[PDB]
Amino acid sequence: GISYGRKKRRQRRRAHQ
RNA sequence: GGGCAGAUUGAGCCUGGGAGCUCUCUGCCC
Repeated sequence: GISYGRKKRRQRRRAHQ
């Protein structure tokens, strides 16, 4: 902990199909 | 598609200072 240079995770994201 | 939670003892980026961003996997919810 006590650090930076990251964000909250995701479920899924966009794609071509 | 999106949110919330878990993997940075998963990958990448910019920056002096992220309540930061891109990218992937899993669970729950819409």
